[PDB]
Amino acid sequence: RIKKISIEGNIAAGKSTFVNILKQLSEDWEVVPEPVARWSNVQGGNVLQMMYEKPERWSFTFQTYACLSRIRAQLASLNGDAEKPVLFFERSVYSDRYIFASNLYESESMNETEWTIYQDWHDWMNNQGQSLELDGIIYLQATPETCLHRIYLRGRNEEQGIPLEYLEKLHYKHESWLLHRTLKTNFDYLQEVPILTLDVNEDFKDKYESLVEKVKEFLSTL
Amino acid sequence: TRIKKISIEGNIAAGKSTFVNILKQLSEDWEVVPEPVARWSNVQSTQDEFEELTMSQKNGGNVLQMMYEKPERWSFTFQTYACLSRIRAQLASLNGKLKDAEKPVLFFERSVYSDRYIFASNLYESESMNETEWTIYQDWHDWMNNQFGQSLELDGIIYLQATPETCLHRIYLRGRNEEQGIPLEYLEKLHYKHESWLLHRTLKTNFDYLQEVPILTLDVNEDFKDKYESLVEKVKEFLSTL
Ligand SMILES: Nc1ncnc2c1ncn2[C@@H]1O[C@H](COP(=O)(O)OP(=O)(O)O)[C@@H](O)[C@H]1O
Ligand SMILES: Nc1ncnc2c1ncn2[C@@H]1O[C@H](COP(=O)(O)OP(=O)(O)O)[C@@H](O)[C@H]1O
Ligand SMILES: Nc1ccn([C@@H]2CS[C@H](CO)O2)c(=O)n1
Ligand SMILES: Nc1ccn([C@@H]2CS[C@H](CO)O2)c(=O)n1
Repeated sequence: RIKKISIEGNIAAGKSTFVNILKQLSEDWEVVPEPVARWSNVQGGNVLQMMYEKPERWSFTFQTYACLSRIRAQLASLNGDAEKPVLFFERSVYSDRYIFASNLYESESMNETEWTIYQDWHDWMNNQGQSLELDGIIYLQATPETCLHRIYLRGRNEEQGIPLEYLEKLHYKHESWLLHRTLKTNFDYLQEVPILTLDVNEDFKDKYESLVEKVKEFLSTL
Repeated sequence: TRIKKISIEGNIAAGKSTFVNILKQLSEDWEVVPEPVARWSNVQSTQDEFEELTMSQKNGGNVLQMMYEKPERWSFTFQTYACLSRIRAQLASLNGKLKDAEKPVLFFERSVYSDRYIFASNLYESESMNETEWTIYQDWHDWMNNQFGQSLELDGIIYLQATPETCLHRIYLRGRNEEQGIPLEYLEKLHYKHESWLLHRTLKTNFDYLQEVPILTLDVNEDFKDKYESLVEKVKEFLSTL
């Protein structure tokens, strides 16, 4: 019943900022924030930090918890009577698996066993899920350079050592999935989901007017 | 459902598969969900529908071996997969077996409760899971049980009690490769966890109904022929009380 729109894009592209703006446009519109605070303080251990520090040890543990915490929050938001309700997800279980987890496996931060377990867990976990299927995707496109700068602006302690090259790899995965559309998932419906690509490289005064209305254009078509 | 759910609990090589797979012949209304141990020693995920036509399903990793070789590294990963693969197998069997049976009884080889309160809990207590790992695991376990509500709830538990020494001997008899280095001390710690949960019933769990769930305790230390009759009798009596 609720339209579910995922906001995708690289680390610090400006997804939280944008959706928190967008949501004031309508009482019918709510956000499900990416549960990053629950990753910083496991409840507490900093599993986010452990993964950045020791990715060969902690990537699988991190990735499983990330995805579980997202499903939990997204499902909780669907449960709690509006004209045209829209729920904006900050990222999705598909970016969890096909971007982040996948990149860790490609980097050898998860081994073949860990990647197999992750995929089997993800397959089953989402096959139960079901009510989380997306009606649309908004891709906020920023260059890895922009993302690096915004990382510094925001000042999340765990993120400060992130190298440009890591952001580059993440950028290429997003481009393969959402712009080139060469990234194959095993979720069949996903190949028919409309994607709205917004460029957010400029300082926010420069284009935010046009961006909000593009989202308005987009949502009325779903 | 109308299906009665009975868990069979007990230590490694106590004789649960053997007993229950012979017992289930006694009625066409009785079926078993085996423990997915083969899925743990050969880790595999689903093939794409076109890929499976031209590529074999290959032997994957052995997370069971990895856990035994290095518990402090692999325990969390193993326990998470163990529990997921169990829930998958049990749910599928609930929604598919014993359709139109008169008095259906599904016997589970162990339960999600033993996954958490025996095995995972033992690993945490042995410093094979750290606080972060143990917190994550418990949180995931809690959430999954909330989800299914009463689906997997047990009507009864059968506890097959065997000494750690007996279990150790039976491990050798069975000769599962990954179990061959298991020391008496590990079996003993597991034993004490079962006794607290099922016999003395002092072990507290996050699931209130468990404290009331009926438990049958069977001593399975004797050679199989020596007690089987008596055991079958006790199980039939127990089931008629549920
Ligand atoms: N368009 C923009 N122009 C200038 N700063 C931005 C812009 N979008 C986001 N920022 C700033 O960049 C940082 C990252 O934005 P945030 O929305 O937290 O990213 P994300 O949610 O994608 O990780 C924050 O400090 C934010 O205020
Ligand atoms: N009562 C018994 N007497 C002699 N052998 C037994 C008895 N119960 C089980 N066994 C043998 O012990 C080994 C372990 O039994 P199994 O049913 O596989 O244990 P579990 O399922 O509890 O791990 C097997 O080799 C099996 O044939
Ligand atoms: N499944 C996910 C989701 C997000 N991330 C990273 C680490 S936290 C940061 C939030 O943008 O993104 C991640 O590494 N894996
Ligand atoms: N959650 C579980 C379930 C079973 N085990 C062990 C390893 S496999 C063996 C089968 O009896 O038991 C375990 O270590 N953890």
